[PDB]
Amino acid sequence: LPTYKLVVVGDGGVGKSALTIQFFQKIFVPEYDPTIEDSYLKHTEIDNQWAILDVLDTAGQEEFSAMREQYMRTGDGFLIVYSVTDKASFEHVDRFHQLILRVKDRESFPMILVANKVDLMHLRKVTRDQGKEMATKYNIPYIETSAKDPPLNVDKTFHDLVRVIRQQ
Ligand SMILES: Nc1nc2c(ncn2[C@@H]2O[C@H](COP(=O)(O)OP(=O)(O)NP(=O)(O)O)[C@@H](O)[C@H]2O)c(=O)[nH]1
Ligand SMILES: [Mg+2]
Repeated sequence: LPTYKLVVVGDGGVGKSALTIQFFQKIFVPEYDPTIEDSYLKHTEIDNQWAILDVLDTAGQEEFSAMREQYMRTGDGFLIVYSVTDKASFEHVDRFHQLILRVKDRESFPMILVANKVDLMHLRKVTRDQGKEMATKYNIPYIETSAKDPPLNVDKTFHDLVRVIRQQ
């Protein structure tokens, strides 16, 4: 019974924990801020095939973390998340991409570029074409999400990484 180790990375504040908790626990809690990384594990059915999804919500803190390096090293696919209301997080997407391809020592590896917080329409600084242009440049899928209820593409984001892994 296959296990897909997934890693969520991206700048501080982009929604990594929000997206993750929305996926597993089906909730949005504005006040929830975990300082340290959490992992999560659930059976899940993607296109009629069950899998265990084993997901790390990375915490981007400066200190060394044993768990985090394990997941980075053994991970099957990454979600690279930025926030559409934080232009810096989008500029810093290159850091993450580059980081993932070194740890893995590969030319490509299963990733999705995740443009989050698209409910905050009046604060949107990164446009849809900008994000798609950048997806294209790395040749990886682009998806827009919102962890907030009712969420958008949160389930699809996770299943789509699995899909990417599977059909690779
Ligand atoms: N409206 C809206 N708020 C969101 C969305 N995703 C996250 N937020 C909010 O934005 C803030 C930062 O969320 P958080 O999930 O902790 O970000 P993070 O990526 O885990 N940052 P860190 O690296 O510090 O853990 C929180 O207030 C959270 O409620 C979203 O899609 N829409
Ligand atoms: Mg977090």
